[PDB]
Amino acid sequence: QEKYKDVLLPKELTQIGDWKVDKNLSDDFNYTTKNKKFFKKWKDSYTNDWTGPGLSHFSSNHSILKDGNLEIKAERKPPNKVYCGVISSRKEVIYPAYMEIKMKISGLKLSSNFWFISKDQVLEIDVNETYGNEPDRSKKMGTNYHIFQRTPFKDLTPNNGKHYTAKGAPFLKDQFHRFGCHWKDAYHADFYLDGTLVRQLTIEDPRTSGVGFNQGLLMVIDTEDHDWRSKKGITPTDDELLDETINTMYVDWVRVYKPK
Ligand SMILES: [Ca+2]
Repeated sequence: QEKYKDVLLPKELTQIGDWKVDKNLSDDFNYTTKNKKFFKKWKDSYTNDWTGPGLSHFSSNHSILKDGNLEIKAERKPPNKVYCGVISSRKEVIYPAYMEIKMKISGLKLSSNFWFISKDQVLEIDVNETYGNEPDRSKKMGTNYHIFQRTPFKDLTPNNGKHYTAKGAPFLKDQFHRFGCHWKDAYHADFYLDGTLVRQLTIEDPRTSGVGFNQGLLMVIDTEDHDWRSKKGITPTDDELLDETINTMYVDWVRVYKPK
């Protein structure tokens, strides 16, 4: 069907210069299995041995290659936990870059995620987070950034979450959409939904050393049970996890472009 190279960049990016592919962080995921080429670019784990948030248990076995998609799976981990698929890049992205995934999010209460995090887990850009179950929120591209204090764990930049509907406000679970980030410099990023600009972000860094987003970030493609939800009693049921209609997040392609 579709290769990521044939899809035009947003006019806003082409107004700025020519762009080339970073092949190490781009994949059509058209492999029939997790082969040598898959493992050259990707690891079928999180960036470190964190097993994940809330009732999440990150699982190498919950990422599948099938029929031109990376499929991100979820299964009951008895008694009350959720095996969550996760892949992350071996190579880092630094500004300026355009990072975009084509995905059909799950229909589960888990978050369907395309994000970036520095090795030391300080710097986080959320290009997309969506809860697939939500009558309203399943329609919303969820964009955010976080600068974390690690030792006494604290978000130094909470409440930066902004939600955007696609044109016509469809349920995002019903079709492939593109979730894009133009990371321009240490303090600026533009977010794009289906190639259209939805957010002009300026980063506010309150750290002693306000250098902003100046580190290499690793790509993460995952699904997660978020603790604030499962603590409110919002978490997939057994029948939901088994419902082949809603239990899978599909990634047709991911791409990362650099100036030429
Ligand atoms: Ca594909």
